[PDB]
Amino acid sequence: NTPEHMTAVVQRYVAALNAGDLDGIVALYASDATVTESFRPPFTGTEAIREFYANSLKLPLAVELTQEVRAANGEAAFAFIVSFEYQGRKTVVAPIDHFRFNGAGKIVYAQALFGEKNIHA
Ligand SMILES: C[C@H](CCC(=O)O)[C@H]1CC[C@H]2[C@@H]3CC[C@@H]4C[C@H](O)CC[C@]4(C)[C@H]3C[C@H](O)[C@]12C
Ligand SMILES: C[C@H](CCC(=O)O)[C@H]1CC[C@H]2[C@@H]3CC[C@@H]4C[C@H](O)CC[C@]4(C)[C@H]3C[C@H](O)[C@]12C
Repeated sequence: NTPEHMTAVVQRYVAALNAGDLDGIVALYASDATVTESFRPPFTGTEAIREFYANSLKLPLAVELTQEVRAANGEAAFAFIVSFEYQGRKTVVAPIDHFRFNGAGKIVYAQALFGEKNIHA
């Protein structure tokens, strides 16, 4: 996994969330990938990951990187914002994500870390 590829994957992830391209998001993940979101138990496998992002995309998510991606030794991490409006109220969440890649270049472990203080009205 080159740093260029892992960085491009982060970009394609951010772009697929923006397009609502659920297939495009899921295609980045290994069939047995595990995703850990703050405040929930982890979920594993294509079906669960697709269901998480489908429910997430019920919101009009606008996403963008806020710093350069960090990529080395089969892993990447990135800082970003997700903005949405729901029932007329605007929220911006600022996580840090971490992706771990398998030899085939697919995400096999992903984490989103965010707290109360990173959820802004
Ligand atoms: C309960 C709070 C509002 C609390 C508050 O305003 O103080 C709101 C804020 C964001 C809302 C969620 C946004 C995404 C989803 C939209 C769906 O159409 C209904 C379920 C979800 C999961 C909503 C559930 C719930 O309606 C939430 C969590
Ligand atoms: C879909 C992104 C990105 C996930 C990732 O990169 O791993 C995540 C990051 C922050 C997430 C939000 C955090 C606060 C809320 C938690 C609720 O229980 C469900 C709706 C909300 C509004 C979440 C919706 C969605 O799950 C978000 C917007």
